[PDB]
Amino acid sequence: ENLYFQGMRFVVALTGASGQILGIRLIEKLTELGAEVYAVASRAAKITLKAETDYDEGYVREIATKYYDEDEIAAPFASGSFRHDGMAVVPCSIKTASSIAYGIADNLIARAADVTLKEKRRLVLAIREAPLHSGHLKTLARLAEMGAVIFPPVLSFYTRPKSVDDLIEHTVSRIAEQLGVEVDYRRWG
Amino acid sequence: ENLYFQGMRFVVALTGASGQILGIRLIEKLTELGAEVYAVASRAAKITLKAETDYDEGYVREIATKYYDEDEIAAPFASGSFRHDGMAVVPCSIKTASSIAYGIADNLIARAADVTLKEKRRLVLAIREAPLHSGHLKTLARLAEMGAVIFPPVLSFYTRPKSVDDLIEHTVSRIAEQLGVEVDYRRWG
Amino acid sequence: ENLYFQGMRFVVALTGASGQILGIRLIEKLTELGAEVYAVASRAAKITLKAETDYDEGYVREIATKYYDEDEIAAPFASGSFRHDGMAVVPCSIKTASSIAYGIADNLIARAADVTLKEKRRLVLAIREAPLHSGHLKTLARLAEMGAVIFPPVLSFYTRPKSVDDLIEHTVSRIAEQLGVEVDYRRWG
Amino acid sequence: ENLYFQGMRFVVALTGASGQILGIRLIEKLTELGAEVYAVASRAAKITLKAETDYDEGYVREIATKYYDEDEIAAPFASGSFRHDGMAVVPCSIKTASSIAYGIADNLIARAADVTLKEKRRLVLAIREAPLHSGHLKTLARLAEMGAVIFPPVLSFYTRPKSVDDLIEHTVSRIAEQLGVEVDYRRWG
Amino acid sequence: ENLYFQGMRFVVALTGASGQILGIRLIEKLTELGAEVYAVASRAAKITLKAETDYDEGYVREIATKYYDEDEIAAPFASGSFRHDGMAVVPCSIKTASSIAYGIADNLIARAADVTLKEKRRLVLAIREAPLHSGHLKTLARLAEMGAVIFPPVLSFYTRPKSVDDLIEHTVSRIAEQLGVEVDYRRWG
Amino acid sequence: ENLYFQGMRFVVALTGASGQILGIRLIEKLTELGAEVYAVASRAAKITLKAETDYDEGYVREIATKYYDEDEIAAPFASGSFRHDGMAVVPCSIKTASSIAYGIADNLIARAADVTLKEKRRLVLAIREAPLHSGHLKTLARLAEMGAVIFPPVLSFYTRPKSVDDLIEHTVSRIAEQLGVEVDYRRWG
Amino acid sequence: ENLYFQGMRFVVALTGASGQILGIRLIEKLTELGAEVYAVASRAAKITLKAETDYDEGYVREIATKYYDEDEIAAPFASGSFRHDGMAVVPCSIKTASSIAYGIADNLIARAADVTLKEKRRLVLAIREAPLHSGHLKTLARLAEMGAVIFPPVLSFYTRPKSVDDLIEHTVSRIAEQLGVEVDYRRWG
Amino acid sequence: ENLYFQGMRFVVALTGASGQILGIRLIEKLTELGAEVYAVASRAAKITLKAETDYDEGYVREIATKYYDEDEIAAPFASGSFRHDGMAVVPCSIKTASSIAYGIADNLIARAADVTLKEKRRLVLAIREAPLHSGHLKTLARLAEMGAVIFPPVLSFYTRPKSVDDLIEHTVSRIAEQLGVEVDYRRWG
Amino acid sequence: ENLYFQGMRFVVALTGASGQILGIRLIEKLTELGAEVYAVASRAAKITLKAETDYDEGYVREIATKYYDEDEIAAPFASGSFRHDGMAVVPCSIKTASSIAYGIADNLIARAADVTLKEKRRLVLAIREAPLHSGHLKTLARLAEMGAVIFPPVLSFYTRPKSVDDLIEHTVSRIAEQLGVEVDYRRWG
Ligand SMILES: Cc1cc2nc3c(=O)[nH]c(=O)nc-3n(C[C@H](O)[C@H](O)[C@H](O)COP(=O)(O)O)c2cc1C
Ligand SMILES: Cc1cc2nc3c(=O)[nH]c(=O)nc-3n(C[C@H](O)[C@H](O)[C@H](O)COP(=O)(O)O)c2cc1C
Ligand SMILES: Cc1cc2nc3c(=O)[nH]c(=O)nc-3n(C[C@H](O)[C@H](O)[C@H](O)COP(=O)(O)O)c2cc1C
Ligand SMILES: Cc1cc2nc3c(=O)[nH]c(=O)nc-3n(C[C@H](O)[C@H](O)[C@H](O)COP(=O)(O)O)c2cc1C
Ligand SMILES: Cc1cc2nc3c(=O)[nH]c(=O)nc-3n(C[C@H](O)[C@H](O)[C@H](O)COP(=O)(O)O)c2cc1C
Ligand SMILES: Cc1cc2nc3c(=O)[nH]c(=O)nc-3n(C[C@H](O)[C@H](O)[C@H](O)COP(=O)(O)O)c2cc1C
Ligand SMILES: Cc1cc2nc3c(=O)[nH]c(=O)nc-3n(C[C@H](O)[C@H](O)[C@H](O)COP(=O)(O)O)c2cc1C
Ligand SMILES: Cc1cc2nc3c(=O)[nH]c(=O)nc-3n(C[C@H](O)[C@H](O)[C@H](O)COP(=O)(O)O)c2cc1C
Ligand SMILES: Cc1cc2nc3c(=O)[nH]c(=O)nc-3n(C[C@H](O)[C@H](O)[C@H](O)COP(=O)(O)O)c2cc1C
Repeated sequence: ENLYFQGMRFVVALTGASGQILGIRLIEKLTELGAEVYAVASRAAKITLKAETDYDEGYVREIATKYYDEDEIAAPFASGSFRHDGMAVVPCSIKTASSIAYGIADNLIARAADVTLKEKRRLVLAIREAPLHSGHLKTLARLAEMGAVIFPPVLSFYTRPKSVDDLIEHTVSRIAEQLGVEVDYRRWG
Repeated sequence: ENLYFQGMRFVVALTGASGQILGIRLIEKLTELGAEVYAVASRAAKITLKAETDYDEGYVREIATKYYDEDEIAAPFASGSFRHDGMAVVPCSIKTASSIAYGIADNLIARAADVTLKEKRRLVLAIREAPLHSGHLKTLARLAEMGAVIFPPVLSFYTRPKSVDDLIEHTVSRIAEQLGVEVDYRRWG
Repeated sequence: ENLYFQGMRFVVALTGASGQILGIRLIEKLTELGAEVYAVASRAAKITLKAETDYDEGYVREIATKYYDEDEIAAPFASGSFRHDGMAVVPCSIKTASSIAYGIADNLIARAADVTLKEKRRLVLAIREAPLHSGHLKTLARLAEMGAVIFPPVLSFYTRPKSVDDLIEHTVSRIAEQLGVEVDYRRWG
Repeated sequence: ENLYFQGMRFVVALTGASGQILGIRLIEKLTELGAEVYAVASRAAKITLKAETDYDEGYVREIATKYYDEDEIAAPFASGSFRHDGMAVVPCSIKTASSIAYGIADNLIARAADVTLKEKRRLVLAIREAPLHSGHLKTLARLAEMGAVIFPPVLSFYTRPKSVDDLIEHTVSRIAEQLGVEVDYRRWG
Repeated sequence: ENLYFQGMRFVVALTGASGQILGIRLIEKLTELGAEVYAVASRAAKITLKAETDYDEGYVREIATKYYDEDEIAAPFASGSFRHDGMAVVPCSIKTASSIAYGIADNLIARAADVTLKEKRRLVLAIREAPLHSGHLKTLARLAEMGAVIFPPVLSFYTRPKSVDDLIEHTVSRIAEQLGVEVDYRRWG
Repeated sequence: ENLYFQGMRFVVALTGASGQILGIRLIEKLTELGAEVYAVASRAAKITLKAETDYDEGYVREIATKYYDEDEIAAPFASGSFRHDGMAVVPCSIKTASSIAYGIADNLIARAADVTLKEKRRLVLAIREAPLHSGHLKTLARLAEMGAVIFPPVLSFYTRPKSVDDLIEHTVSRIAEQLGVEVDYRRWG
Repeated sequence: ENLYFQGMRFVVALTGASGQILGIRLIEKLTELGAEVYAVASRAAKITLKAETDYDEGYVREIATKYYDEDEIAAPFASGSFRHDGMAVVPCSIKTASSIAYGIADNLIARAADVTLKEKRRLVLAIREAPLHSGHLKTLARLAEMGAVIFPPVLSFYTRPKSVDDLIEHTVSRIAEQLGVEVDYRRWG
Repeated sequence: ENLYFQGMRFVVALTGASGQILGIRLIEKLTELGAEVYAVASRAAKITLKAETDYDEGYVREIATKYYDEDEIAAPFASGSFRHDGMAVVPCSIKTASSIAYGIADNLIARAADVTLKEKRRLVLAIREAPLHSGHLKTLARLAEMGAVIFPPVLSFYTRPKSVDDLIEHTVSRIAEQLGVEVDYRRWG
Repeated sequence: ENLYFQGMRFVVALTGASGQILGIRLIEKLTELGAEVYAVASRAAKITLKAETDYDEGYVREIATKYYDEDEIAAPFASGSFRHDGMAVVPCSIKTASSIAYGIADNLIARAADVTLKEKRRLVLAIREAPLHSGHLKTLARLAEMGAVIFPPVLSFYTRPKSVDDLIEHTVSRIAEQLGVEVDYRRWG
């Protein structure tokens, strides 16, 4: 659609929080619109996928432009000299959000996110946990100060959703807008 | 069920964030289990109810034990000497979360929440906004330091939800647990 | 007495905290001593007056030099170019203290207090709440840093009070001293 | 009444702030309701008692379950291994509040309060001073962060008090509620 | 004894700090008193056990109600919806204390502790290191702000210990009291 | 041994925390190795010595090179112009740690420690308390920022201790190493 | 001279820092100019006077308008209701500066200074210590935020001093100017 | 040269940042001068060595006095009781710098560095990343507060370098000076 | 005396604060004891020398080992690779203290001091100003955190000084001790 003309490419990482379908649908949306997606899924994300979905273990690799596991710490986007247009961690665990906040860049996901931030590229973190305690909130404040977009994947009813897929589509569209993507979807305005 | 034997009573306030159904279902759940619910809905919550639901304007007053509008600043739970077992603001707007954080206690909802906090009673805030920027996060950190439970009403898939109502039931059950209620529902453990 | 020779004039505002009699008696004291008092009472202060006293709704307007309601946001002392010798908010609610602290200057009382502070004139806040939680205390610290006098209207027994009016007289005299007024009363020294 | 069935026991300490009668009446109230009270009065509290009351120097020892002077630094509740249900310092001087805040635990009162806090037992401080300056407020914020209840013994008029004893009864009842005591008294609700 | 009547269950985790015997004895104590103990031992804790004790590698699994290794990140208490009465990390390394403080929830121990904290359940950390430098102290302050009990397992002589086992019994009893357990042992009061 | 050749001299102070034997054994160790020890014991330390040991009240004075009581505020090491090689407070109460942190230098122990710090000499504080709450931790952070060594006297099992004296020897040796003393003892390396 | 016409009265306290002559000369200067001086000397100040001067122990009492010892905690200026024009602590120890900063108001000097500050009267602290470490500096910053004048009694040579008394006269004159006194002395302008 | 006479021994760790040659040359320099070097290389450092050099995988083990892999968490210098003269992490990744800062001491390198810091031994971190964002800078500030030397391995031209090896020699010499080594090299003075 | 055997060399800088004689006497003392002194005097220090002394404009250059003016920004000790044993700024103006604190290293004095600090060499700042306001105190706190010794050149009377030169000798001796110099002088101990 409107992402191949400028030839966009995004990093999308899935981590071990509930909501694997959100990252899968975001990858599907971005590639449909003509962007390249470099995808990574952590070991805990693969465990969560099995726990809460019926997706095949290879589906993310199949729909991505290029696929990396989390120990591929020499992947191209582990260096700031590799150009890309934004990274999303969807869904984002506390563990990965915190690893990014504090620089515990011990796998490809945290390192790629740190590289995204240091180069002042867009980073969107769909951080799923509730409640959030004071330590979580201090971590999210630090991430916001570092430039990350903090996007709790909250329930939203103002678009009159009728199915689970309706909720997923709204949240995925909203996350895509944080990457600079001008997605078409049902807005309040 | 297990809330009339100790004769629990809770304050539940609805504010002008998306997710009116979450507060309505929480009231329905708490009263079914035998607790008294003193309910309040802000003017913006009434506007949101009309925008995103088909509920009658009088439904919350009908299902509550006692109902107050937001300008009833002399309601019983506006004083710390009135005993109750916890307050939930569901859904909670940034405006009401921030008013509580900083003491702008200019209506019954913010005052009742401030009274809840100063008496070290339980306060649960189902704060719905995304993204959250650094000012939001500093406000939520302040609320957490004041003792509030910060509960973004996030999408949750580990209970294999099949309908919108499934998601609402999970989130409402989880919020109820933050009030000390031992609700029966589908848990990960 | 000793306030007309220099022709003092003070702003006294009553807000919706318990202790309306403290502000009424402060106005009575300041005018007896020959100062002009520009008075304002909030809507919640009028409600509290009815709840806890037998005072007529017009008494404050009757005893003041000039009277304003809280929506008179163009009153003379809403601008820093109007000269006066100090403002007291007695009693002061958390809502009004916090509105001043954080600049939510949405009525005449909060704006007049902000104007008092920015011009480095004396502002005394008789803040009545107990307990005070950590958010309250951070707000009061901010007000103190901005230059306000923080005067919780505490019980005081060292003057051997024999009636409620004895306690009111001590506290009102002490608040008056924070305005620079050399009131005559029973001191420890 | 409702404190012997669970066999409650509280520590009540009186310090050298005005309002000795508040601590005396709190001890009287707690023992009437069937709790044990372990009482301590500082040397400055004994001086204040003589200055502002006609109480005998031995009255607190007479009404307490067990009495300690402030240099009894080996009293049972100086160790966290001694069980009790809460401590109140009523009235609480700036000196004792600050000693607790900063760990200057140089007498039984400050040590017992520090032990109360480190064991996450309830501590209520009826801190009497006005004005409070920025150093006081930073100290009270620290105490609140450590878990203490900060209860300035403010004038309260919403129960229509007709005598000094009416004010004392309200404030003492409210302080008792901060210890978890379900006292019977005239409430706003 | 007094923990089966309410059917208590606790999480006890052992990490790679010196003092493995403290966690083993805590498990033994809690189960003797009739509580269920869900135990976890990290890989470094197993190494320390071999270095400083003669315990069999399977003893903790034998005495626990249910046993998990640290990579069992889908254990029941990894979700806040699983009910339990408190978690203790005994002994607690700097690595695990810090992982909890900052949200590096990369194994079952840190995740279970984070879940304990976000649900405002009791968490006791028997943090063993000396000296503690300024970074350690900032971490422990953050944990305390998040609600954890910070229990350095210090030498204690006021119970006149005559053997190493006497010291272990005192410290284990004191840690148990931080879980709300009313253990019987030799107290100063 | 290796402390008389450079003619070392240390200040060792005992305060009213449990673990008097730790300070006694540290004095014995330092003098055996040929250093001079200027010792001080607070009044609360003398009370603790009687409570938890069978030591004579004069033993510390007997084993020290020179002995001072805590009110000897003009002792030589109360001035920075007196040269010495380090001070240890063993055991160190919260009261004395906090007095040093905040400058409440009201006896010889706190003043000597403040003089040690301002001259950038070594100060080691064997701070014994558990739990430590957030106020304690903020105090210890301040002390660490001022340059003090923070040494909670924790249980240590990696040297396979078989008696209480084994634990004391390890902890005393470790504290001695913080003074720059190259003590001979059983190390992990 | 120019202090009796408005009938000034000051509190001057001497504490146990070197420079007793500075406080003695300040008292002499203020009374010569016609002000009343209420003087207090701590026990450590009396010890320092004997150590570094030949002054009689009764001289300060002789030259003061009224004299108090430090345990006269009921002196008139221990209450904010007693009027005076400023307090100076000259010389000021770290112990007394810190006691004021943190509210350890355990003698007349610290309490009178706290009362001076809470009433927004002038307080000048001639704080003598060198070096000042980071804890000292944080304390002095807190005092400055509370409104105190921080006056290290530094050597000054721009008035070409020829004797010790010349230095004392300059420093005492400069301290007097911080009390609002328009002393006549040799200025740079 | 001048490091065997006092028999120095250093820990040198290589982590997965660019600049493996800097750590290799530092080891070569320290051993040439007669010090013992205990070396450790992380898994990511071994990957970087292969990516950017032609060094054999066994070279670091060959030139070191003793060699450890990063999972040897029981190596001698993992305990503070093992004596050494300083540790350098050269080059130092953000991941390892941050792990040290925040106490995520999950391998030998981070633990050895934490042990170095808690014993107030010298730690030099040759932290290589650019840009550094605000989270990195807050981490480096924390490390500096903990006592670490923060040494970005910057280009330096004032010694007129003519080859890459000239730059390496300057930077390695400068890092060696931070360990207290008096290396001979071309200085500006 | 005891500074040539190890061949000490110090940087001594004079800035435009009163007390030029303190720096002159420090240079004289250090060279008498056999150290080399590299001296620098700012333009404002030369102006102050003329204003308050009769010293020739060339005296500092005459007594120094090597002399530099403040614009000699390429002097040897402007680089960290030049070895020296400590720097003193005596007397130190607010301008130069603040320039060092905040890195405004725009002349040789501020740069040499910054180089001293970054190499963790000793820096002593004889900061002369009174009063010190909150901005000064925040600056001095920052300098202390950076490792500088903060030495206000305060009047000291405990050595019974009889002349101005007696005071200078005490203060200069004390400053010399902060450089690690074991000067012989009249001490309290
Ligand atoms: C079924 C399941 C669901 C989980 N959901 C969350 C979650 O929603 N949020 C979270 O912070 N952690 C969650 N966790 C725990 C994380 O998976 C765990 O912290 C893991 O170490 C994260 O690692 P990663 O960020 O590298 O994928 C979940 C674990 C499981 C087994
Ligand atoms: C349809 C609709 C949906 C809204 N949803 C949110 C929301 O989800 N979160 C939020 O902070 N504000 C939301 N707002 C804006 C708030 O209603 C607005 O800030 C209002 O002043 C809140 O007032 P209240 O907290 O007193 O109800 C919404 C407004 C409308 C009209
Ligand atoms: C009878 C009554 C007494 C009240 N007392 C207090 C009080 O003492 N302190 C307080 O913060 N709020 C008190 N409130 C709540 C305030 O009136 C409420 O926050 C209001 O919005 C304050 O608005 P105002 O500051 O503009 O007058 C009271 C309310 C009522 C009805
Ligand atoms: C008559 C009298 C009343 C006092 N009232 C107060 C007070 O209300 N608040 C306060 O902080 N100090 C007050 N003080 C001063 C304290 O008694 C003084 O700070 C004392 O050291 C407190 O010690 P304590 O806390 O150990 O009892 C009063 C003193 C006197 C003589
Ligand atoms: C014998 C031995 C004893 C140890 N003792 C401690 C200790 O007391 N405190 C600490 O923080 N680390 C200690 N460590 C290091 C930790 O085991 C190391 O940081 C490890 O990564 C902790 O991981 P864990 O918390 O997941 O068990 C010790 C290591 C060994 C081999
Ligand atoms: C038997 C006994 C043991 C004590 N143990 C401790 C302790 O371990 N830690 C502590 O902070 N205070 C302890 N205290 C309380 C202190 O002794 C008390 O705070 C005292 O004022 C400390 O004063 P000092 O530091 O001047 O010796 C103990 C008191 C007693 C009677
Ligand atoms: C001769 C002598 C001189 C002293 N000089 C100082 C000093 O200059 N600054 C300081 O902080 N303490 C000094 N002290 C220590 C204080 O006197 C000690 O901290 C005392 O407790 C202060 O108590 P005060 O403030 O109540 O007088 C000195 C002590 C002595 C014996
Ligand atoms: C070729 C290569 C070069 C790297 N360079 C750096 C670097 O210069 N700085 C950095 O922080 N991370 C760098 N990384 C990423 C780290 O290796 C990664 O964060 C790793 O987890 C660090 O682990 P370690 O500190 O345990 O060695 C690099 C990775 C690769 C593959
Ligand atoms: C006679 C005289 C004395 C001065 N004394 C001081 C002083 O004691 N403290 C201070 O901060 N500034 C003092 N100043 C002002 C400084 O000289 C001025 O801030 C100057 O810019 C400092 O520059 P420098 O640090 O590079 O020498 C004095 C100025 C003059 C003319």
